[PDB]
Amino acid sequence: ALPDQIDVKVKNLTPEDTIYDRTRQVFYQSNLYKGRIEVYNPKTQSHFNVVIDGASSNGDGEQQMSGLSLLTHDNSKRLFAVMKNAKSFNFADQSSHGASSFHSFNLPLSENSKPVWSVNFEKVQDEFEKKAGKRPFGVVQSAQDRDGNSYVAFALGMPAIARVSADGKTVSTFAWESGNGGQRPGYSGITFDPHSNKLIAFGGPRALTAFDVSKPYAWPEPVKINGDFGTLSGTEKIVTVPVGNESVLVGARAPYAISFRSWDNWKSANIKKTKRSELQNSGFTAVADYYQGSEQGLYAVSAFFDNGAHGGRSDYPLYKLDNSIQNFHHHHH
Ligand SMILES: [Cl-]
Repeated sequence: ALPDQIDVKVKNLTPEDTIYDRTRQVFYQSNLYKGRIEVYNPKTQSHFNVVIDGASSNGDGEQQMSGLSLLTHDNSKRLFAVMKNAKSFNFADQSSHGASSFHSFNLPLSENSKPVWSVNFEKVQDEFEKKAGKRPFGVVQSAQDRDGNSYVAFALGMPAIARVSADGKTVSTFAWESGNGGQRPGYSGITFDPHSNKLIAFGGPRALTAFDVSKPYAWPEPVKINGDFGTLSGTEKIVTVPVGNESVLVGARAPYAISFRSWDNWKSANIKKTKRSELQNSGFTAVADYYQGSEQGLYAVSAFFDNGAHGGRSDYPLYKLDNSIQNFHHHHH
């Protein structure tokens, strides 16, 4: 059976994001403060890191590792790394003009891996502000379409999504909308659904917002929730879980993992929830999948932000979530 927890024993990791590579049997995990990717083998417990020249640090760098994503679920050829500015979410010393960046890597990763390409968001931030009136900042997650284009969510300032071409040459303003106030008015997550061929952003102005990927820009498409999502406060990252021939999206809103399933290509979605008490105050930001052979489960990713950069924590548990959230019934029958 799958374990109730996977205890990652890496000191001062702060895994703001974590994703599993089923093919390679490793997790790719943020190291927030050091601005690097940590690669953890849960079977052997071995780990190593991938540093990014000019961005990684000893814990006090300007840029920090947030989101990680795979090109495809299986046999992924590439991994994408979002780096936010260290001051974006420092609400006592906040900036909307810091350096931030995005990197494409070939898989498999090794200690000496370097990006295929890298971009930064300064110019696109200026363009968003010029056209919409507010400067977005706080890059938190990206999603890749079938052709390898990336769509990067901004959580702060205003709701905004930057597109980065598959070849890294063009960073563009893809989508945006007005915010409705608050410290975190933008999208807290984004994921891609290969079945509908849509992006779905989590949080901000509403629970879920869909976008088509076929054109240079996209209008936000509000998703009607067939149920009661609840508060928008505290939403984090959202992921796509393949369940048979379908997609179930799973978002974090501590202490809940909240899942979604659509039968109409994201015009609407049904909703399920689960929670665990450990996730009340663990820095729960994301859900990861995990496999041992053909056995699959979902695990909560907890950053433990209360540690800071050097607080000494050396246990980063990933906690198993109830499978109820990945079992939808459209309807008795
Ligand atoms: Cl940022």
